[PDB]
Amino acid sequence: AGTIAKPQGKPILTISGNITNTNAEGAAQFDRDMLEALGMETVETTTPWHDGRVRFDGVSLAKLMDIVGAKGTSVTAVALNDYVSTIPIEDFKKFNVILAIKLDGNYMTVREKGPLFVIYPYDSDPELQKQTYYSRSAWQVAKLIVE
Ligand SMILES: [Cl-]
Ligand code: NA
Ligand code: NA
Ligand code: NA
Repeated sequence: AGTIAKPQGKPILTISGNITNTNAEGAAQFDRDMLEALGMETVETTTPWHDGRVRFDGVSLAKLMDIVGAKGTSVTAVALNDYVSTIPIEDFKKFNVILAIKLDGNYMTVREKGPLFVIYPYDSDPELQKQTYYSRSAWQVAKLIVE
């Protein structure tokens, strides 16, 4: 039986891998309404890719790992362009990493590297202002695979 509700709209995120809570064969599929329903956090920061300080609204990745019952310690983020970013799951609770859904109050289209973007609060901690965390940021996210 499924433990995650089925999406009513077009799924924009699939979580798979070593998870226990699903709504499809070995996977948890989310439409945008389901992601927004998990609760939206706000992160304001300068970044290597944006002009000036920008504001992201998105869902806590720690909350996504909790609802799918992630059993791993690493997540592979798969982008639309088929390149991956590898992220230690420990980063999610340590730095309040979000799966961004909005940028400056607007949804993100494909040419803005949306609809989903893994974002760290770079300016909140000097530790996050370096390539280690810029490479763990993942734009055009389509999938999260728990290893
Ligand atoms: Cl577009
Ligand atoms: Na699975
Ligand atoms: Na936009
Ligand atoms: Na990346």
